[PDB]
Amino acid sequence: ANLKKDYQERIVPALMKQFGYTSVMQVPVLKKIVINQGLGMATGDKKIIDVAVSELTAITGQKAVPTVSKKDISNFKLRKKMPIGVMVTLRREQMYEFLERLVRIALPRIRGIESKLDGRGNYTLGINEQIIFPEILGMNITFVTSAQSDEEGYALLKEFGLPFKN
RNA sequence: AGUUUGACUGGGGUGGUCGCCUCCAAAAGCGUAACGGAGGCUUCUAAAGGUACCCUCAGGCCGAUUGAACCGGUCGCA
Ligand SMILES: [Mg+2]
Ligand SMILES: [Mg+2]
Ligand SMILES: [Mg+2]
Ligand SMILES: [Mg+2]
Repeated sequence: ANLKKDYQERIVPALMKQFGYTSVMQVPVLKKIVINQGLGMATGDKKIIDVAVSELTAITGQKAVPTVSKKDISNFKLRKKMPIGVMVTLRREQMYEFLERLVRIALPRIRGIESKLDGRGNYTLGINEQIIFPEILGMNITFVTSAQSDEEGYALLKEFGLPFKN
């Protein structure tokens, strides 16, 4: 509930002013922050799948699950049964507290960030180091917004404090 | 010493075949031949059985660390 007040009390009263909606339901609202990482190396050494679960739980605070394969590709020794991914889907306040742990301490501990979305307004971040966080083989981060285009998504994105670029 | 030592077959022998399943030949009911054209079987599951409740693939595109694998979105009667 750190950026929650900053969004409803403060950030919302400015988005309607600029884009000029006739209501308050047209303004973008990120609804979840999905985190994921690929463990193709575990196809031959699967002891590093449990360790990923333990690490992917200390960061967000909520338990994660393995992701099972879905294809039959020999070039990755892949048959449709192996656990090769770990995902966590933060939502509501759980992503709100997590977001503040990242904009202030994660980007600061980097050794800023690209500006390119999928086109529907969902910025996704792949950081190649897991020790960028406090609790800690990178991991994907995706903020699924309620926006329509990149224009609406960007305004929600920069208001939070994402370092972005230019 | 008494006997046995298959049949089909564009002559016989050599080769191939011999029971069962699916398609075409088959002429819009059923059936229907060729040493006509194609493939399979001689199993499997203690759940891959029963029921209640629930769910939806393949592929392409855009985004994204190691990346046709993982995640987000969306076009998708399959
Ligand atoms: Mg006699
Ligand atoms: Mg004869
Ligand atoms: Mg008929
Ligand atoms: Mg007839």
